[PDB]
Amino acid sequence: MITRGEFFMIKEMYERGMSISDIARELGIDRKTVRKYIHSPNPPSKSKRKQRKSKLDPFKPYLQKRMLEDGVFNSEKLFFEIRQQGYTGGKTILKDYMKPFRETAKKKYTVRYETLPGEQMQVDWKEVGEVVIEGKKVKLSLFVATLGYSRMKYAVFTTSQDQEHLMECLIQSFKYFGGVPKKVLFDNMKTVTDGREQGVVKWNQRFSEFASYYGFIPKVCRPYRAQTKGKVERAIQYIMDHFYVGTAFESIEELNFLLHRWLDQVANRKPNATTGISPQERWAEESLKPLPLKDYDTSYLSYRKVHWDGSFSYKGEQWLLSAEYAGKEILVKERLNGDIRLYFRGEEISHV
Amino acid sequence: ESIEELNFLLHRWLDQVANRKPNATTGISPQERWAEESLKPLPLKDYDTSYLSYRKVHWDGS
Ligand SMILES: [Mg+2]
Repeated sequence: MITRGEFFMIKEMYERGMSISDIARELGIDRKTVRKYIHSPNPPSKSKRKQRKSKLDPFKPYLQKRMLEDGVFNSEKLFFEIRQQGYTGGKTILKDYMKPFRETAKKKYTVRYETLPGEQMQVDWKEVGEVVIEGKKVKLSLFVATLGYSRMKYAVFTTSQDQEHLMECLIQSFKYFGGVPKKVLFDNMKTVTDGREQGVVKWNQRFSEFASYYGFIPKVCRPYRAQTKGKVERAIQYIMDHFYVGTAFESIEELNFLLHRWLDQVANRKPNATTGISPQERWAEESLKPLPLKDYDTSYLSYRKVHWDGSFSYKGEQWLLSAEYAGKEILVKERLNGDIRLYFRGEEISHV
Repeated sequence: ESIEELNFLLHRWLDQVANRKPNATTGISPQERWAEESLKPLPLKDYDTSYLSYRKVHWDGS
């Protein structure tokens, strides 16, 4: 088992012409050993041995059954049990054998990553809570979109977290940043996925079409791990401890106006604590893909029938349609702003 | 402008016309008295002249 260096030295000194016996004398090795190593391929310094029997082998299946069906992980309890069965050794071997079965405590070290310019964006929601806006109880939610390289922040308040609202907020973010990223990171929302099909993710077909339309590649971090999108979560903490702490409002339009003004004043103006530069300069450094001229229409699409007289009803509303549109089927495109339009076989109805 | 160069020329001036400037009363350059003074040998090594300050490392390794 002469080590790498010893074997190299033996072979080299032997090939140099030095006599073998005095080589052995110099290196303090037996002459037979040195001579055998002369005609050897490479330094031998490794011995392979397979596993061997231990004391806790007969009890091992029983302990494994205890762990995997009774959920017992108390080394003292298992030791006391098996001691009656016949075991006589200490607990160290038991702990060593049982350690792999134990759950892996979550780490505390946190890797840091710096995405390339115009290469990544992050999105998330924040359930603000229930408020009485204009005498109406609604569930307010905050949508936050954080750029990855410039740390920009766009935000907007909404009353619902429907796929339509998500897509519209993404449109607003893309317009705000003057382009679309090459990658957009969400969490595992059903408006973007439909579960992990054996490790792989199954994208919602409509959302996949939307992404292919705007060209941005979706990504999802992982189940029950929000660290991977720390930028946007920390931006949420920033906004909810700086803007929505004492600000008072009565209309969501007013709140959104105040939020945009606040962002453009301080949030996207104050230099970041890590990049140490105003986010707008980095934004100017960003290179996002151009937006399409026509935005992906995100509006509720329903089919309704006009009554005999010509009175058409949608939600708690009523219209008066010409007699030619009575008893037929029409399309009611409801934009998220409340602009309802009526269509009949492509044509647009001048609804009264 | 560099204060280091100013101190370099200061050291030259001290060696030239400050430590070799005889006093009117004594009439002898102070260097001779310094030579005859008792300057016990210094330990030949310098006690560390580096700021010592503790810092906690965040769980980010920072
Ligand atoms: Mg979320």
